[PDB]
Amino acid sequence: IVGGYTCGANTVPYQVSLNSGYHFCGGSLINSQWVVSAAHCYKSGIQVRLGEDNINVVEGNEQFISASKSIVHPSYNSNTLNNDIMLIKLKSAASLNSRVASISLPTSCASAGTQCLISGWGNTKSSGTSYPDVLKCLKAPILSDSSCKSAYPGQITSNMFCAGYLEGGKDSCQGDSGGPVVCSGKLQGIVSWGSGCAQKNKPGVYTKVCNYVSWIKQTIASN
Ligand SMILES: [Ca+2]
Repeated sequence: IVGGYTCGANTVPYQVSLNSGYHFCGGSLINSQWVVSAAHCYKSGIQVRLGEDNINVVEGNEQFISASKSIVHPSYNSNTLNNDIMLIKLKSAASLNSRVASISLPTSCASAGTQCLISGWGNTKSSGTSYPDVLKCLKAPILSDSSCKSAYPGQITSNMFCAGYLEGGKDSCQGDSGGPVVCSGKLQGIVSWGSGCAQKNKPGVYTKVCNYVSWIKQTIASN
């Protein structure tokens, strides 16, 4: 997260870190057994780390649970990033309390102008590289479809939305991939892609979670 703030420990209780020997992506806990992330975050051998603040220090609220299964969206296209969503099942149920909690799925899509909270452990620099140990947060609005398409001609599908600031300086970034965009207590987006980070006229692009609620529910019900 570039141009954000330190969230505070366990203030974003649905945020997970996906670990394969190291943090590589975010995700969102949606029930005791299941995490939503980006399909571009797919790999084998994932350990889900819940209750994290400093990802390099054991601080006392962590739950580390290996994944039993990953399900990439049936129509994910890794070239275009259309349908950039994946579900991960935990081998055992997380213990839920106020520091580790699921986030609700949307019942309606969010509109441009809605304020959201984007979070993660990704790069905090727009030029060059610095990875935080503690969770970072950014408040940002959803942008209009027309501004999003104008920013990224030929690239924005109906399964994507832009959020952030056209002036630059405030965005998600590498290492935030897969993490949440939460608006009014609902998971509306997944950190998906963008051109660089925090660049002028190049806002973040996010998977439009509301389009996937049916798929998520049916997949959970049968897996
Ligand atoms: Ca920790």
